[PDB]
Amino acid sequence: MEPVIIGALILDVHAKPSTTPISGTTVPGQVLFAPGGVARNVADCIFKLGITPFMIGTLGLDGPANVLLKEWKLSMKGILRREDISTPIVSLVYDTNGEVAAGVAGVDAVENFLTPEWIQRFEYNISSARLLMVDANLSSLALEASCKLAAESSVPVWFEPVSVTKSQRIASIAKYVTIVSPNQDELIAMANALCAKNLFHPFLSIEDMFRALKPAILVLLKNGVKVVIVTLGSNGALLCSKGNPKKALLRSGEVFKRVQSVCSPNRFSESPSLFAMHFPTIPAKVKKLTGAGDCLVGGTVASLSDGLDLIQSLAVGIASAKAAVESDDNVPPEFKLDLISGDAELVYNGAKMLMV
Amino acid sequence: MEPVIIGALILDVHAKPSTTPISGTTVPGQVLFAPGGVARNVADCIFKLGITPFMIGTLGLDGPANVLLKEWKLSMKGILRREDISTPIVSLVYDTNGEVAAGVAGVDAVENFLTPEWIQRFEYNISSARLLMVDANLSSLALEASCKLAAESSVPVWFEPVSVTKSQRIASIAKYVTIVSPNQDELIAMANALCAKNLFHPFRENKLSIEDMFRALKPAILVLLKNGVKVVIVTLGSNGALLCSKGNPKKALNIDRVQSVCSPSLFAMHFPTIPAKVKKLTGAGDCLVGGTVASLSDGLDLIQSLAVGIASAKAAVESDDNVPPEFKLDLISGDAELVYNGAKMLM
Ligand SMILES: Nc1ncnc2c1ncn2[C@@H]1O[C@H](COP(=O)(O)OP(=O)(O)O)[C@@H](O)[C@H]1O
Ligand SMILES: Nc1ncnc2c1ncn2[C@@H]1O[C@H](COP(=O)(O)OP(=O)(O)O)[C@@H](O)[C@H]1O
Ligand SMILES: O=c1[nH]cc([C@@H]2O[C@H](CO)[C@@H](O)[C@H]2O)c(=O)[nH]1
Ligand SMILES: O=c1[nH]cc([C@@H]2O[C@H](CO)[C@@H](O)[C@H]2O)c(=O)[nH]1
Ligand code: NA
Ligand code: NA
Repeated sequence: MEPVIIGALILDVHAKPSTTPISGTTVPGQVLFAPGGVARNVADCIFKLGITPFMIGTLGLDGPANVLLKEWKLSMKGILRREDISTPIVSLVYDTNGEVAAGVAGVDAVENFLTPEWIQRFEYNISSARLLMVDANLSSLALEASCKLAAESSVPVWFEPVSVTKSQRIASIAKYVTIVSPNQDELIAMANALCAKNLFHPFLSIEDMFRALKPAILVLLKNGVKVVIVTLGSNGALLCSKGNPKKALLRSGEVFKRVQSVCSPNRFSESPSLFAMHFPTIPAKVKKLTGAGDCLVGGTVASLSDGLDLIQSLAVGIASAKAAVESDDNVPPEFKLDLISGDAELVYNGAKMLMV
Repeated sequence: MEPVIIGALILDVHAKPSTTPISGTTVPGQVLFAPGGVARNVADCIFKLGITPFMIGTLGLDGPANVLLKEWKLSMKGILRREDISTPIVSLVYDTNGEVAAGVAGVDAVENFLTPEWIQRFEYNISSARLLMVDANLSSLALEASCKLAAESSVPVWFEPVSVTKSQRIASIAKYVTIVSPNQDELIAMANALCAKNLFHPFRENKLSIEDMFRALKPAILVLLKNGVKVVIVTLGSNGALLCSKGNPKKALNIDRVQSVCSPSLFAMHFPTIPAKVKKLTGAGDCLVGGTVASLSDGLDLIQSLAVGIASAKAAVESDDNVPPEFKLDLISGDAELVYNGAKMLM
């Protein structure tokens, strides 16, 4: 009853310039390949926490595909591969402080070839899934078909917004989506999509940052999303939900055990239209920020798959995202459950109710 | 006794966004890979014209190498590959109107790993080569090591200046070098590099008659020749190329179709190019070199060879890649005749 992950496998090109990138010209720097794609990163993170996901995606029969699959240890039954498909490539240029200065995504293969017809071959996997995660590299039609199959079996759906542009694909499926995980910029675009208007604009205290984002969050909840997680980079994450967050969504494995013992379900005092809490992250030595949000998703889905409640699960997601930033890859080579559970407790014990 | 090409194999990444790139996020667009590296491009043109070159270079045992080598169908014997080497990549992000908005080049592996020590492994190939082509991605020590092995066997050396910056590496090897192929800016940098003072100023504004551009550049050209360079080919983009030499330019290689159609002490000649609908300009110069080296390799004189080089570069600009998928030798010999019959003596 594995979680099912649907979306892009992408070959990332990461260009870290040694000096400030200058318009019109090339500067020296470090340029590397890394396995990427939001759905792939999530699946990867889940796997490394000891849960086996089922990946549905598409790849070429080309060089970049060979790179992505070199260390692939998951099933490939769900991956559509054909000679006429061009493996997706993302090109990132960072600034000197590790933020994306410019990024271009060539993900045509996912929009054109990762179709409802392809996804429906795996109707069984989806209906029996503990949870379905779809990323926004999917076409609207692929998203709709996916979410409906999930709903028909009341399988909870996680929508990953991917980027400011693609996040607006929440629009055609919001009533089917259980959880979304945007950053501040994607949240705004998603709210504008669901209002069918450019009402909200992009951009300090945690409290003011929440008050700032609250209307946007409400637009998402009013349109049927049950849980909104807003990731705030080095400031952690907001958890907002329709009603009690624990009550918004085989026997447990080891991830459950350690975390269940130290992140007690009886930690928080005591339903409400808007529930909001802030989760801190942990001091980290940053090597590469890219993909941390994806590991937050994977860590959260892993914990949920293993039976943890949502609040305990997000604490693990944040621990996982910390491990990810402290690595030079999108997803760490490995996870130390020692540090993961320890950090999760740190995050969990530091969490604060917002509307008090 | 194949020509030996030593230099960079680089993976070019071209990212063309559908909307204005926004910081903090990715926008949809097209991202393309293309085989690059000046010396690799040169070998590529040589091979596609039917001459088999020998490549000496360096790559990682990594992902970009895997992609880069997907269509490589030459020997790998001369290529140093190690797990600790990061394959060179140049990554460009364009704006919506097709000009470069941001670029990063990580091509240090060539200088750090393509060492004299590696190059000396192929002393046999270099000494028996009909021609040695080195690009300026090589470290100075690597350039010196390469050029000395050639000179000692009187193998002619072609130096590709690569860029305004790297063109300055000519300074310690100029006496070993037979031919250089700078564009207008690289020529200026090379002359300032060899000169006692930075006398020459770069081009800034209105374009000049070709005979007036030669007089402008002639002192710089003289600096190179006086420092031991035998032949200076200055490429002039849409205006073709200048060929200047010590003594008569009708020089062949000491070795033993176009010849069918192109009938055979400071000399200067202008070679016109051919009207072309440009698709991507980048790397055309590398095919001028490869086309010329191919022709020289097949026994043509320099004047016939440069005409082919210009034909080859015209085909290059009319393609989306650095080097065309193939060469239609029908069309090349045809363009070559045009260029050759169009060549003009200045001095
Ligand atoms: N500098 C950091 N130190 C510690 N944790 C971080 C840092 N940056 C990001 N994280 C963790 O990664 C998560 C995702 O970060 P964010 O940048 O908001 O998402 P995205 O990767 O989608 O842009 C954050 O919620 C936080 O939990
Ligand atoms: N518009 C064009 N049409 C035909 N040939 C061209 C055109 N532009 C450039 N070339 C060929 O490319 C060669 C090198 O171009 P140039 O811009 O001078 O060097 P680089 O490519 O090194 O910058 C020229 O000598 C010319 O033969
Ligand atoms: O349009 C897209 N942009 C960026 C990504 C992925 O985001 C990853 C980091 O979160 C990154 O690996 C990139 O491939 C994508 O899948 N689609
Ligand atoms: O430092 C360098 N930058 C770019 C190139 C190559 O020049 C090619 C075009 O002439 C292009 O393929 C690029 O890779 C190089 O060889 N050294
Ligand atoms: Na990282
Ligand atoms: Na071209």
